[PDB]
Amino acid sequence: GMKMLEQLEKKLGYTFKDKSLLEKALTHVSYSKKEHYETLEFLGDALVNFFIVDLLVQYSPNKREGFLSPLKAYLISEEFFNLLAQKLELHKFIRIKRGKINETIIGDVFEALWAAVYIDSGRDANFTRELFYKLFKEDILSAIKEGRH
Amino acid sequence: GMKMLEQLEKKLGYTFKDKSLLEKALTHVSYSKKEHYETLEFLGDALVNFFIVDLLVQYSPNKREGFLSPLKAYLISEEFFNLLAQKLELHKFIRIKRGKINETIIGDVFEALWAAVYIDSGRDANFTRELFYKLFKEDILSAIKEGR
Ligand SMILES: [Mg+2]
Ligand SMILES: [Mg+2]
Repeated sequence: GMKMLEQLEKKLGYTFKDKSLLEKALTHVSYSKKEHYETLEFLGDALVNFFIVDLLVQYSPNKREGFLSPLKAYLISEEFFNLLAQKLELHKFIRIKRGKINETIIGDVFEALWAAVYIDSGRDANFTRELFYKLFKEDILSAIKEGRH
Repeated sequence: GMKMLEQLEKKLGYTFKDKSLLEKALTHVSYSKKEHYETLEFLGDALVNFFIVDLLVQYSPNKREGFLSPLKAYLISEEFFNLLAQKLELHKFIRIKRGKINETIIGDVFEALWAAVYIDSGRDANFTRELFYKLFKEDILSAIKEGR
C-alpha cells in the first residue's frame, strides 16, 4: 500500500536531515548526471573499509596480518557487500536507467549509502560506525568463524 | 610516560591512558615477538586511509574519482606518510633490535600509532580524526593543490 521511494531509513534506523543526500547515494549516473553517488562511494569505500577491519582486528581468533588479509578481502568484496545490501533491499531504492543495474552498482551504492549517512550525521564516525554494526555486526563475525576466502 | 614516551605524547598532543598501548605501536617484532606493532598497523592502515580520504572528499576542488585517486595514491604513499611522521620525530621512539629503522617501518609505525590512539581513546574515531587534522590537515591541504 505504501513505501516505494523510501522505507530504507526505517531499515537503517536513521532519518536523514538532508533527503537529497540519501537520494544522491542511491542515484546512478544514467539516472542523474548532476548528482549521483560517485563521490559518495569514494568516501564510502574507505569509510566502510575501516568499519570492517576494526571488527576484524577485534574478533578474529588470530591477529597476524597473514591470516587477516585473505579474510579482509572477502568482507570487503562487492559480493559480500551484496549480502549486506540484500538486508537493505537496496536494489529497490536504486535510481537507475535502463534494465542493467548489476552487482557492481549495488555494493557501490552500499558504499555511497554509508558515506551519505556519515556526512548526514555531521561527520559522526562513531555513531555511523555503530549504526553499521547494529545491522551487520552479527553477520561479519559469523563470516569470521567460518573463515571464507 | 617513562623517560622518553612523555615527549612523543607532547608532540602528538595526546597522552595515553594505556602506556603499553602506545609502546606496542612503537615496537618492532625484532624487539618483542610477543607484543609488536603488526596488528595495530593493520587497523591504522584502514584508519589512516579513512581520515585522509575524508579530507580528500571534502577539500578537493575536483570531485570526479578520476581526479581523486591519484592524489590519494600519494597521500597514502609511504613517502608522504614519512613526511608526516617527521613532524613527531617518530624514528626516535621506535623500538628495534638487530637492525635499523627504515621509511617503510616508520610508515608502518605511523599507522600503528593512530590505531593505538583510536583504541586508547575508547575507539573514538571523531577525536582521533581531529587530532590527525590538528597535526596534519595543513600539509594535506597544501599537498592536494599539487604541492610537490
Ligand atoms: Mg566500490
Ligand atoms: Mg603498513
